[PDB]
Amino acid sequence: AIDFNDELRNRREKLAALRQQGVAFPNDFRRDHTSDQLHEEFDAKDNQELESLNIEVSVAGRMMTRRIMGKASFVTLQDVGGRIQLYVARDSLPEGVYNDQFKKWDLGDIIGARGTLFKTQTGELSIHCTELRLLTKALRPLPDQEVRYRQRYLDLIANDKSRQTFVVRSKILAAIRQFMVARGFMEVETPMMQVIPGGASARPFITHHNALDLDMYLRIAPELYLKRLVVGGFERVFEINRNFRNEGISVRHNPEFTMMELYMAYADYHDLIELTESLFRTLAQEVLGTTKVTYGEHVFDFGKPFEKLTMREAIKKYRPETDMADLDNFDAAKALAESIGITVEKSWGLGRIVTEIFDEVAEAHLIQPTFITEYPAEVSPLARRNDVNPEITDRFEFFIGGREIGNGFSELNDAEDQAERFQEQVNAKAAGDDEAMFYDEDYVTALEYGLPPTAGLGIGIDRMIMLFTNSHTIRDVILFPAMRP
Amino acid sequence: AIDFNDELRNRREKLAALRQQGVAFPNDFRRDHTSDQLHEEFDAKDNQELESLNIEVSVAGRMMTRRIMGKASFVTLQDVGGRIQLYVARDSLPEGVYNDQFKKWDLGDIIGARGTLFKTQTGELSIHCTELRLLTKALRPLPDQEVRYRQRYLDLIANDKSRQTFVVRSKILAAIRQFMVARGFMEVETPMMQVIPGGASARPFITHHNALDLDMYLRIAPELYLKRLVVGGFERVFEINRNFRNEGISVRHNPEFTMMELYMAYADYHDLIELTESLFRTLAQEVLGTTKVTYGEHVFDFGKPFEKLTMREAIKKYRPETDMADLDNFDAAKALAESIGITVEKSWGLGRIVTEIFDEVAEAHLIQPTFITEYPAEVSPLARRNDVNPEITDRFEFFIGGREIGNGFSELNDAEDQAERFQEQVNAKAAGDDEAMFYDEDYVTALEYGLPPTAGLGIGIDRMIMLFTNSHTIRDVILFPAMRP
Ligand SMILES: NCCCC[C@H](N)C(=O)OP(=O)(O)OC[C@H]1O[C@@H](n2cnc3c(N)ncnc32)[C@H](O)[C@@H]1O
Ligand SMILES: NCCCC[C@H](N)C(=O)OP(=O)(O)OC[C@H]1O[C@@H](n2cnc3c(N)ncnc32)[C@H](O)[C@@H]1O
Ligand SMILES: [Mg+2]
Ligand SMILES: [Mg+2]
Ligand SMILES: [Mg+2]
Ligand SMILES: [Mg+2]
Repeated sequence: AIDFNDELRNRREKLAALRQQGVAFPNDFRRDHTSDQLHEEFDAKDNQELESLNIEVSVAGRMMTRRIMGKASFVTLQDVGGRIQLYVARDSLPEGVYNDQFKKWDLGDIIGARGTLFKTQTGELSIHCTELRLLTKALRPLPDQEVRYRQRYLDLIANDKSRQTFVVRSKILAAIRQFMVARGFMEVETPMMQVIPGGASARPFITHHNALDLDMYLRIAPELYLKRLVVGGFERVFEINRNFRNEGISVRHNPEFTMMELYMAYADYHDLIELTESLFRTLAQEVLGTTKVTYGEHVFDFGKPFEKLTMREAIKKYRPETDMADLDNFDAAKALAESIGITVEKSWGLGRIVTEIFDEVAEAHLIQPTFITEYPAEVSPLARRNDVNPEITDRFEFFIGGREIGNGFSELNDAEDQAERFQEQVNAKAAGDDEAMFYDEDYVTALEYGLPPTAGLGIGIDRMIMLFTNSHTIRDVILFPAMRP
Repeated sequence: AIDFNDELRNRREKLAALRQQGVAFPNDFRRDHTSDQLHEEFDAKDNQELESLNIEVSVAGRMMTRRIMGKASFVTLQDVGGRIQLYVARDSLPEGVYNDQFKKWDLGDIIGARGTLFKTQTGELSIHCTELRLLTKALRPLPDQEVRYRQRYLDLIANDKSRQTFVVRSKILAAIRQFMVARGFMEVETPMMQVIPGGASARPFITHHNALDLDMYLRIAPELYLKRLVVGGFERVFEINRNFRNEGISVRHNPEFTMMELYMAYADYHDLIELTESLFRTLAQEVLGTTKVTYGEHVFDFGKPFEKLTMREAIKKYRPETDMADLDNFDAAKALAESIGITVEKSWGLGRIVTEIFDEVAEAHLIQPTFITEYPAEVSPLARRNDVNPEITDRFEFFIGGREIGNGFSELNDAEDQAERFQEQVNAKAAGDDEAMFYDEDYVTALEYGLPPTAGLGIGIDRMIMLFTNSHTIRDVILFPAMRP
């Protein structure tokens, strides 16, 4: 109870003393190795080899553990690469350092050491220090379960599993880029501030540009800009960045999240299906070392094709007692939708009701990688219309672990059609749909100049990261998740 | 005048006819080569070689030019890789395609072709088409000078110099990542929505999260979060992404811009100076093929060290008649500052006035790569204090072409100091400074756990891109610059 305040007081007092000696917070010590480097290169060498090699190195990091055994101590130093042992002895360090300094430091203190590599009796790689310094005094001792999110640095200091998750996140993003670039895609940066937000259906965040006394929105999706670039000739473009949606936080939703949108001209959604499957197989193989990924109580084989069902097949499969004819009648569908708990809004049409039914009925059940095709036109204002059935579009979404991971389709490059669909979206917003799209005249204009047949795909990067790190909340894969005040 | 409307009407009529024949906008044609690929691989081969090689390829792109010479025509097809010639002959294509289709198409129309490679009499690489299709009908004919920005797709279709600039932008970003990763830096993604914006001095954009009924700000800088990660153990982190500042548009300012922030523990600003110099030399060499870069009427030698001056030396050098003692007296400095047109705000202190003087006096003159050191503490709330002179911090900024390209310093890891500086910033905001920082208690807390000595650097990526593409307005290096309504 009070022992914590004694720790705080003790640290402030030790700092006070440092301040009296000179500059309390230096910036002079330089290391030449991180723990991981030392282990990779020297773990396989026995004390004999290391003795003759007589290799001196310099490291720096947090003092995680310290066992003072008189004239000698053993310390665990933790740096960006992991942990390495330090052998701190009174007679190995400059006169007085051991007793007048080292013993006065505290766990959590950032220290720097220079010494010779050797292996302990236990066979561990250790550094027999010849120099040791206190670089940063930690004023607080080393660390609900929401603390991990409110103070992610504490979580990173304490849990190696958490660190590994974020390190893997970086590996995945770098691997996606390498994968995309390998396919001739060029990464671009489109606006995140837009006067007319679009490219998706979501409530946007609105802000105001004082200089132009202009109200603007954080983008909910870069889609409309990326397709403008395809019209401009950048036929293989992709963007991996934030998108913002003024919607509530959840185990799969963060107000700001990372999405990858990619567009390749002269391709349709089938090409995107192949790309998605190869992307996941590549990432699993590349990042995890295997195509079979364990997630919760499941195992996803990214080495086998994703399952593929039309939206209706998924509805029928997960609610077998459904009279499929009900999805063809607005009243029947509205009734069905309502019977299962969906509040049917005045603005919704049959296509929207059917999609909502699909959401309620099947989504949570798509545990194994699944592609859901034949999305109704009503809910796909930017998707190419299907040649045989105008009421649906050449669009799909894919799910893994019961969550939507991506959304892709053959793009709508029919300007007149696009204009009309934007009008419907405007009507819908007038009819109450707060997520309906804004009319984007310049976008239509761009299509009038000619957009090559194209296939676009958006993938929720955070959700994707969850599947590769066995995380069951988006909060575990975003360094600083949105937290409630 | 009316000729444009005749073009529009003609295109709509041709489309109408396509609609009558079936699906006007297909998505079926697939290419296997882009123009650049064909040129790289076959430009060096004469018609003899190509004849015997009898290589068939498929391309797709915009019909830029068409010369109908009776039973044969010559077309310039432009795709993501550039341009390639098409030899379109009546008897080389399926019956009727040439006359009933090809001749009816219009420049700007997206077409696809499949044919054998050969070289024209002029020695140009061309494709003797055997199949040719209209993929997308262009309803508008091929394209103030602000149009390039309002309809960047038109600019990209029309000007290859503009395309090359953006292609180079992508190359530069990819090269920065490769450079950073080569140095063990890990790329992270920190929030772009923050309840307490910080890390810089700027008027932020504010928005509202309905779900949490919480007012939030678009980040002006990720600095405070990146340093939290360093405390957490990610000792070499960097982020390259948007930052938003509610400030006016300029030839060097966009409300949203790309900045790279990097932090490496156990390093000081001198280490950042080396990193910056190597980064520019590497990028020039790597991306431009030479370390000497032509920019406007100048040539920057990124193969030679940047010039380095303290802020005062730059002031003295560019306003030689300045009595340097004036910078040591608030009243004298205020007078000096005002005498040169700077409106000195009530909140400003000596350090701020001196910095403003430097800005007015020297900034525009730093044409050749220059590092400006010794920034006053008052204007550097997050920078490590200098050991000898507490009134200045171990901070620098670097300029090229008379514009600030980067800002870096040894980081302030003295929690108590940081808290006090935040208080001063709060006082300043209370005294009228609309750009002063907010107090960030959690940030201070993070520092209390111990931030290793660190050196951080922020570089304006867009401004950097300008120097490598001879662009003289930021508007030329951002695909969709903020435009006035
Ligand atoms: N032209 C083809 C379509 C391209 C993508 C489309 N413009 C688009 O925006 O498509 P959406 O489906 O809107 O979103 C894409 C994916 O983003 C994830 N996602 C969406 N909201 C999210 C949130 N709040 N938190 C975390 N992740 C979230 C999902 O994986 C989604 O599939
Ligand atoms: N701890 C070390 C400091 C790290 C960087 C610091 N947090 C930072 O934010 O530092 P600033 O200096 O605020 O901005 C960095 C660079 O951004 C560019 N810039 C700033 N505003 C811009 C605008 N409106 N348009 C385009 N570019 C702009 C500049 O190159 C600047 O140097
Ligand atoms: Mg959603
Ligand atoms: Mg969706
Ligand atoms: Mg500025
Ligand atoms: Mg600055």
